[PDB]
Amino acid sequence: CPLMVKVLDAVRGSPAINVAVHVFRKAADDTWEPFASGKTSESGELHGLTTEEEFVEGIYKVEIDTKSYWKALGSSPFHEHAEVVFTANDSGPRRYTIAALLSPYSYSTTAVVTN
Amino acid sequence: CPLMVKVLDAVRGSPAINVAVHVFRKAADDTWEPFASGKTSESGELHGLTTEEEFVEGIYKVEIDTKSYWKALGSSPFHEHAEVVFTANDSGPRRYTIAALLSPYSYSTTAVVTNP
Amino acid sequence: CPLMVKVLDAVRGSPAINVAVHVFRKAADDTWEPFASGKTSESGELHGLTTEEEFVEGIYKVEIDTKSYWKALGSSPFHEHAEVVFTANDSGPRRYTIAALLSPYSYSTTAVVTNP
Amino acid sequence: CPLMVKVLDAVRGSPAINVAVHVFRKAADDTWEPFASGKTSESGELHGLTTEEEFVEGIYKVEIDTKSYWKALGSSPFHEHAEVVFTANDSGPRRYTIAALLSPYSYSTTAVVTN
Ligand SMILES: O=C(O)C1(c2ccc(-c3ccc(Cl)c(Cl)c3)c(F)c2)CC1
Ligand SMILES: O=C(O)C1(c2ccc(-c3ccc(Cl)c(Cl)c3)c(F)c2)CC1
Repeated sequence: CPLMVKVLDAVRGSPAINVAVHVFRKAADDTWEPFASGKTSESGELHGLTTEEEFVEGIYKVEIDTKSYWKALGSSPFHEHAEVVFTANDSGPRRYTIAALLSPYSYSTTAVVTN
Repeated sequence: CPLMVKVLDAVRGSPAINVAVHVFRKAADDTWEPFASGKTSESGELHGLTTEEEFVEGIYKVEIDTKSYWKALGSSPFHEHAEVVFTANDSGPRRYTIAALLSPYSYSTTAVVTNP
Repeated sequence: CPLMVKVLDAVRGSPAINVAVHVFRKAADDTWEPFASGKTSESGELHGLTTEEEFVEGIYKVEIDTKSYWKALGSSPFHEHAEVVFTANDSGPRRYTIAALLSPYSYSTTAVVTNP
Repeated sequence: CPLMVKVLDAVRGSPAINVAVHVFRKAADDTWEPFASGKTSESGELHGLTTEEEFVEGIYKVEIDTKSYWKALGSSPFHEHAEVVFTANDSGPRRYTIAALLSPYSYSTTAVVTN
């Protein structure tokens, strides 16, 4: 599993459950091409987005649908979504985790790149 | 000044100086139109992006050019940039500050919104 | 002003106002001695904690009273407080800003250090 | 496992490995009483600190030895350590994860409290 996403909620102190996540890859013409998608689990995690075969080097965008998340909780949020854009490079380690911590007016994100 | 950006550097314990910032506004046709740009000062602050008159209601994208910042420091970072996308001024004019904290493999951003 | 604190609120998208801050200094006997205290203003900023003369070399603890802040807003938070502990002025006088971002179950803090 | 700690490194984009962590419980006289300790694993995680039996309600402090961590990497850090102080309450969910993201002049921490 080369690409995982984990999302936490800083207001409730819990995983962010049932958040839609869409991943895109940058195409040669500079447009965003759909690549993978899913909803986070009870543990705030999304696995099995892709295989090693399909996950080639390039620029990827992970879009997290935070607006729908907050509204479903009755909270008015600031952002239209949260977007994480990065380069996958074969020289570095091969397993990528994109982790995000959400609040209504703020978010933080880090990368954990292993083995 | 209705739209400001302030950026700090978590590795140096200092303001993030000379960070390029580009702002876009979603157009009636649904693509990103260039709206304003600038770079942070020695205090890590960017003022004078726009005016009250020109900063009308819309969906704005503030793109903080984190990769160019780290690369100019000779460091290889993870992200291409940090984007903050939000609806602005839909309840009348407000003043917005986007505050950010940068590390090579992480960033945090928050918004400070003032005014009736 | 050689020691300042600035605090933002991630839930309201605003400065964190009326946050109590207590600073302690480790004493020759190795316990925490009270050093200074204050509360943040409407801009989320706390100035005037100490003076250049009194802010000598040592190990300082800046305790940001996050629980009292959230409880005064009628919210039940997780942490008792946020502590930032650091050696100061060991290479001569510097100016320090401790910047923090608060949510009910999370906080972030960073330091900005200026001067030769 | 009622109490877990997970530590990440924002400079390298990796787990924070082999970081000493000491947990204390507040005693009736307001002093900090040693409770549990360990070093984070290859995945930045520390498990098996305590049992449900010993983990009673009260105030706890999780001290992370970040200074030693950064110095072992050749980096001069700002903090003497990172401390996370919180109340364990039986009314809320029963599994606590304390997560921390480290940089030399900064750290962030959140709580993930589940089932
Ligand atoms: O398996 C992981 O990576 C976990 C994790 C631990 C810490 C965080 C976290 C902690 C702090 C910040 Cl600022 C950010 Cl962006 C992320 C996170 F999002 C996830 C423990 C769940
Ligand atoms: O002018 C402000 O608002 C200041 C400020 C204070 C705190 C931060 C800060 C502190 C922590 C985080 Cl996680 C974030 Cl995203 C921002 C910040 F970026 C800037 C004091 C400089």
